[PDB]
Amino acid sequence: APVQGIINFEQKESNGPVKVWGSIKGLTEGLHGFHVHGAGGDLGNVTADKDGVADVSIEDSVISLSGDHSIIGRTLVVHEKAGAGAGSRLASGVIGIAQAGAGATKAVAVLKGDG
Repeated sequence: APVQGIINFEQKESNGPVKVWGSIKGLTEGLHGFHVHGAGGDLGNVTADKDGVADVSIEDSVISLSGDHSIIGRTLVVHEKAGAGAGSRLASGVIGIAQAGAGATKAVAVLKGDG
């Protein structure tokens, strides 16, 4: 699709905070809803510039890469429609494991839309 991105997740310790970073390209200029599908995975909004590129760099302590609240295998979603509220046009990708063990974990979501 036009909308593409790579988002990385990193966690040092079981309950420790999760670093989320990467970039999403092919977006319309403005704010885009950004979250893990389902409960307990709101990652706020990402801002796409005039080139349609949104650089992402956040830390969140609600999400995790281990335990029952683990986002591993869940779907990461960005709303292609700018601005808050609902939207059915999504770029998305499953959060996959990159590295794991002993305590530390890394994951990657490849975001792809349609167009």
